[PDB]
Amino acid sequence: DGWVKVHPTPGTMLFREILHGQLGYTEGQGVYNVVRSSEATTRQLQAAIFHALLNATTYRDLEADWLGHVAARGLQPQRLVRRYRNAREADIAGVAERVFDTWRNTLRTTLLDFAHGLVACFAPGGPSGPSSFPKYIDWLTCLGLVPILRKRQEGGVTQGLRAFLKQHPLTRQLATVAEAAERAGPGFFELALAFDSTRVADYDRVYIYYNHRRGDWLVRDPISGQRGECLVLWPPLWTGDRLVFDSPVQRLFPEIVACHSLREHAHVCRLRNTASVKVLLGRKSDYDIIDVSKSMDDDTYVANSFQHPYIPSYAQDLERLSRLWEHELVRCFKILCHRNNQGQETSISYSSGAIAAFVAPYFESVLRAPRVGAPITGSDVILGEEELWDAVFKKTRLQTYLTDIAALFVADVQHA
Amino acid sequence: DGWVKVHPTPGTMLFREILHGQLGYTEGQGVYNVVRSSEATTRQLQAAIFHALLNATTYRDLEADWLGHVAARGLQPQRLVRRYRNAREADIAGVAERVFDTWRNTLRTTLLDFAHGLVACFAPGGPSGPSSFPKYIDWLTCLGLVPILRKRQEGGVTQGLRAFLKQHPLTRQLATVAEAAERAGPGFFELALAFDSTRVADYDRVYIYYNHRRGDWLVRDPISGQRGECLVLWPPLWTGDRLVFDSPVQRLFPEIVACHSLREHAHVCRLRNTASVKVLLGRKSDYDIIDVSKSMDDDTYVANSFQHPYIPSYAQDLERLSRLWEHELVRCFKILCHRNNQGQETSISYSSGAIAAFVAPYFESVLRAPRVGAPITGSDVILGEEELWDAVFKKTRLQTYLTDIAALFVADVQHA
Repeated sequence: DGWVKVHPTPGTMLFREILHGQLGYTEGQGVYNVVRSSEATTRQLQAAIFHALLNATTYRDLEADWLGHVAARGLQPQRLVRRYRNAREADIAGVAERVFDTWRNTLRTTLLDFAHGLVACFAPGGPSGPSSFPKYIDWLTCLGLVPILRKRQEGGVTQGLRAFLKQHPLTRQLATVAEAAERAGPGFFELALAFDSTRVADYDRVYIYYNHRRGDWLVRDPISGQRGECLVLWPPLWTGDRLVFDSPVQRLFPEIVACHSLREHAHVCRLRNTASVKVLLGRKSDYDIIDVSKSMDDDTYVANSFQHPYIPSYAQDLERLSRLWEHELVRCFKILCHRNNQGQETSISYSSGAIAAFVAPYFESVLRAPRVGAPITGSDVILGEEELWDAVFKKTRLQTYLTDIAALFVADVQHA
Repeated sequence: DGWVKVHPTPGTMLFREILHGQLGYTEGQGVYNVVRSSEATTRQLQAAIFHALLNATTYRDLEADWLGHVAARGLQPQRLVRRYRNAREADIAGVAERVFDTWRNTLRTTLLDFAHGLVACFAPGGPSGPSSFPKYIDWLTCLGLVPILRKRQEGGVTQGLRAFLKQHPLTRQLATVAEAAERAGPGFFELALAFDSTRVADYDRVYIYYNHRRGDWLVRDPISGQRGECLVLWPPLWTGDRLVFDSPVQRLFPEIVACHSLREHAHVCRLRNTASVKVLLGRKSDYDIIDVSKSMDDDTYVANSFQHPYIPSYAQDLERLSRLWEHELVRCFKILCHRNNQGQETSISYSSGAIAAFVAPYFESVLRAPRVGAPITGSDVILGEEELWDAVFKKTRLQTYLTDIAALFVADVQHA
């Protein structure tokens, strides 16, 4: 009644089998390994966790902890000045600055350790299990559709967060850390539930239906009988008894088929020229391969015969396909290629817009995550975890408070 | 009832035999030797041990040890100033700074020696024996599955740790070293147990079963009858009476087979042209190789004959295959190639993302290790043991305490 099959047709399995390399392989197709990398999503998760944890800092409690540390050390400005009994301002100012610097560095490394501990719970479950990123990317590359299945339930990520947070000694050790953790807690649990709930379907099991007259999708899972919802990013085109997607493989499909047919024909022609000598026969009027035209003759004669051993060549077509594959995959997914002074492709990573165009829709619709803050740039992908934490730490709120307290302490260390 | 053989099929053994150069060898395939190196895991172990050992340092106890050293030397500020009896601040400050510098240098040397001694117990057992890394890498390269066998037991690593730790003179000599070792001890034992328990199955023994309907794995060891736990990073595809993996060898498989067949056909054609002259015979109407076609002639005649000694060429295919192998292995495993001003491939090592994508899951799942701290950078793989220890020593907790003590001593050496 207007419905039609979409995904499980063989003309769609052919696309995936092409993607696995069942129709030849090229150097250009090897760029696709970078496109599937889960580095961008892990960097985004690390940045989001760091922002959420460091945003809950407060000046009052951190100053209280600093005053408690000063009281523990017994190095108040009154006692220090009454002990030193000298007017050398530079020396005592440097002493106070170093005393503050030690505490600042220890607090920074403690916060780094806690942040890495928090990050460690999410990262492994991203690329594998429920809500897998490379599966999302290959869904996009093959069809442009991403079927998604949802169930509201708890599991590994939530249990991991509950086990990690509820007995970590740093919360008891530092009031500021515990306050920030309890303030930013609910967001972490909501993000964990978002990670757990969704699950992108598998390419060999799911069923997808399309009804042109209204333009809605019905996607079902035949094993469990579970109804899902279909996400569309680059909508297809319906031309009667057909349906043409606009995925990169669909655009690249005819060229590689033609090249494959050319290579097969060249192989067939190659196997023909094994024998060096050939013989031709015919009726009389009244290492070797022998041709017999004796039977078909009747009142005729062999007027003339020719030989021309053609062999098609296919190297130029393979070079063209390699370059075409590379250019298509670079321009479609916004891949930024780093280069040397003259050496080519020293490293490959996502561009600044590629993550905004691909990673952000993942977090926003595929996972339905609560928030991820301001997106990172295309240069923070290259940075390591420690470099990223240092980058976010300097520009965020906490550094301003830390530089604020030091100035006042250096000031009043000698005025009083 | 739906179960299918997966690994012991011949089409899987062919992949490993291809990996061992049974279908020809190329210069590009030689990059795979770097991919199997156990350098990254040893660097990660060294970094983890250094972080664990240095993070347990306590300011109070090392200050007490320094005060004990000062008491032993009899070089307290009171005695030193009362002996020198001069107002030359620069000389006395330099003397005190050198006195502290000798102690800090010898403490650094002692800590380095102890850290190397602790590291020496783990490193040999990594690449070989239980929990071998190159076997894991070639498991990933062949199929993408990593069957793993587990059994909780005590073994050589734990006995080595027990023999090394319980009678080391450094613990009795220094209170700081003993306290840090006692505090960090349980983690070392847990890591040793993690190293002992796991064992990656051998490629020529294990059995792997896959049931598409439900999608779970049953992996068994036929010799001991021990059931294992299967891991998957790059899930395969099921296309009816098949199973298509997405390992690099699977993607590269058709091309190398075509090249091998071309080379074999070229050899066969080459062996044919060894005779310079050829003779063709036929019935009369009413160093040499001679062809007899007179038997099949019957009321016929030889109308025409041809010769064309074809010899296929295969050098271009070999060069293309070498380049394809190299590019595939570079892009799939995220290999960073160092280069000269113009010279190519001065040295080859893991990139910053390669260790996070491959070394980190090994520790997380294959070993089930407790913790490894912050991951290292791809630039730290190049560094040696002493360089890595010095790198982790400067930015860790102990340096702040050591610099704090020096400034306070330099100040109080003359104000009192």
